[PDB]
Parts: sequence; C-alpha cells; structure tokens
Amino acid sequence: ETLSEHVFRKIQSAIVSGEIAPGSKISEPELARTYGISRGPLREAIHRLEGLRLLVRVPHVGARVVSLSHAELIELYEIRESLEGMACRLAAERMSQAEIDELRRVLDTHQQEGDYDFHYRIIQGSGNATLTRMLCGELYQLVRMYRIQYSTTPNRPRQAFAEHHRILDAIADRDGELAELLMRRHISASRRNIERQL
Amino acid sequence: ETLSEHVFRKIQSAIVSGEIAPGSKISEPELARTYGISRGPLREAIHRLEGLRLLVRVPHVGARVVSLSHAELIELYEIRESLEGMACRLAAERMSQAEIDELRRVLDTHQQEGDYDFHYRIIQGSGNATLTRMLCGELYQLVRMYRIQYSTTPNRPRQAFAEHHRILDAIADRDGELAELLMRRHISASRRNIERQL
Ligand SMILES: C[C@](O)(C(=O)O)[C@H](CC(=O)O)C(=O)O
Ligand SMILES: C[C@](O)(C(=O)O)[C@H](CC(=O)O)C(=O)O
Ligand SMILES: [Zn+2]
Ligand SMILES: [Zn+2]
Repeated sequence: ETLSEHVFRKIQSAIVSGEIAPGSKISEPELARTYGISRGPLREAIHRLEGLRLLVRVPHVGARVVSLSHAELIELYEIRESLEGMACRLAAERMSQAEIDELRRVLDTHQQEGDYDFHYRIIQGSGNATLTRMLCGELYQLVRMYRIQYSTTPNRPRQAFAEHHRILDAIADRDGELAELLMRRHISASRRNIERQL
Repeated sequence: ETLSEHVFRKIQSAIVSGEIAPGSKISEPELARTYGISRGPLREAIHRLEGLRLLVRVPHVGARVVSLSHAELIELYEIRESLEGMACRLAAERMSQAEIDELRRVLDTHQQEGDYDFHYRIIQGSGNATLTRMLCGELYQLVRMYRIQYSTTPNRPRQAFAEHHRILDAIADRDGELAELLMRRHISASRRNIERQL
C-alpha cells in the first residue's frame, strides 16, 4: 500500500471508533504532524474521507467530522435496507447448500459486539462483488460509528438473534421473497433501536 | 485537487470511453510517462480504480481493464435496479411539486446519447446523498462503458422515452410503489437491450 492509503485508514478508524469526536474540526496541520505526510497526500485522504460521508467539507473553514445526525441515519439505513434485503433475496437463490449450512454454524456460535459475520456471509452469499463493496466497504463504516456512539438496549442482542434465525430459515428454504422481507424488518428494528437515543 | 486525483479521472475517462480497450494490460511504466507522476501516487490511483471494478488486479502480472463480461453486467444492473427503483419510491414522496414539474420539462426536451438527466433528477429528488454517490459516482461509470461498447437498437431510444414518461407519471401521482416497479422494468429492459450483443 501507499502512504496516502495508510493515513486514510488510520484516520477512518479514528472516526468510526469515536477517537475523533463526531462533529470535530479536523486540523490538517496537527494531523500532518501526527502521521508525518505532506499536504498533497493528506488532502488526497480527506477528499476520499469526505466522499464516504465521514468528513464533511466547510467552505470557509475546512473539514469536519460528520454530524452523526438523525437525517444521516435515515439516509444510511435506507440504502442498507434496500441493499441488504436484496442480498438476502440473491443469497437465497445463489448460496450453495454448503454455504447455507456454514451460515447456521456461524449463527449457532452465539455496548454490544454484534453479528457482522452473519450479515457478511449473506452479502457474500449473494454472489455480487459490487454489493459487497458498497455494503461492507462504504456503508458499514458509517453504520459502525452509529452503533459505537449509541449502545443498544440490553434486550436488543436477544431480539436480533431471533431476527437472524428467521432470516436464516427463509434463506435455507430458498425463499428469497421472505428472506428479503425479514431482512428489511430487522434493518428497520436496528434503526429504531438507535433512534431510541438521540 | 491533487495530482493523484487528476491522473485518476484521466485514466477512468480513458476506460469508460473505450480509449483503453476492455481487458487490456495496463502498463504502469508507460502510464507514468504519459502523465508524469511517480509510482506512489500512480499505484494509489490504480487501487481506487480497481475498487470501482474498472481495473482488475492480476497476481503475477498487474492491473487489467475489466473483462466487460456478462456476469459483470448482471452484477451491475442488479444493484442499479434495487437502488434506482428505491430512488423512484423516495422521489415520489419527497420531491417538491417544483422539482416534479421541472422533471417533466427535462423529459419534454426530447450509439445513443441517452437521458442521464432524467435519471439524475430522480436520484437527486430522492433526497439521499449517499444514494447519489453510489448511483452517479460509482455505478454509473461502469454503466456508461457498457452502453459505449454496445450501442442500443434503433427502436431503443423510442422505447425508453415511453418508459421514462410512465415513470414520471407515477412519480407525479405520489405513487412510489408504481414508480419503483416501472423504474425496475425500465432498468431490466436496458439490461436485455445490452444483452442483445455479446
Ligand atoms: C446486532 C446486529 O443484529 C448485528 O448484526 O450486529 C445489529 C442489530 C442492531 O444494532 O440493532 C445490526 O445488524 O445492526
Ligand atoms: C436511454 C436510457 O433510458 C437512458 O436513460 O440513458 C437507457 C436505456 C437503455 O440503455 O436501454 C438507460 O437508462 O440505461
Ligand atoms: Zn444484525
Ligand atoms: Zn433511462
């Protein structure tokens, strides 16, 4: 990898983890001193970081960490509902029986840690590389910094496991229509859970 | 912008336009001489270009322009159906009456040029910035290099205008469910039109 890519993921991880507070003023000088890179590759990283809605550009000031507002949550979970739901539909037709059985194995294994492995197996089982990039590469970063800033309720881990199993049941039955619907409801339950603390 | 961003869009435009043939071996030396940049920022551009499925990485060789195969078309138009269809649903509830009337004005205005403005107004009318980036910033680049490599049939421009107007009619009636369905059918008609020459 190049240095421009190194400082990218180091800053991106500091934003998703809350290390840099949502809404902070990003100081390009003190950041170039923390990692020791010139302003060329640094501005290259901020531009990408603004593209993924992690940083936001202010005209007369500079870059700022995203507001982490309610409108941005609607924007994010909307796309995630349409994409993950379709991932369940495609995974139900395209997953081999070996991938399905391994999916139940992963689910049988079980702030909050979460079950990203469950969703990741389905997105991969959908057989769409572009879908995997848009979900796990772009959307899931802004998703995580919401779940990190706002912890779930103590009954949410139990509720999501039930939702996960019924989704798996529809996928294992080759019922993409039901799996897509069950996936959508589970995404909407996740958004309402986060909307409980704003 | 930085130089790393300049050579990015210059190569990306040379791929979408067919200037660089689909499936060609990208020569990092002769490319670094064409634009005059070091291998650091050059490798930075190829990495992003591979992310958007424009270049593909070969282990023991290097980077190659995407195969432009049939499987990649299915991968691409799948995501476009789910995203653009949802864009029509959201645009039907969220577009102001001024944006709708202006949408009919744009449609009333009318290889092939295409009606990207029509789709762009709807994606913007959806009120989702992430949706606009994923559609117009990532997917629509790989879309264009398919429509450039494979020209439509002479009756396709006429057929798409009818599809566009019925979509506009459902949006102007605040019928997101019908607009989404009509949008999906029009996306599927576009894919079959391209599938006619492979
Ligand atoms: C636990 C979870 O199901 C997950 O898969 O990580 C969560 C649910 C939630 O946060 O309410 C998710 O999918 O976002
Ligand atoms: C003409 C078109 O409707 C367009 O909006 O550019 C095309 C249709 C097609 O290519 O068959 C499109 O949307 O892809
Ligand atoms: Zn979950
Ligand atoms: Zn069209």
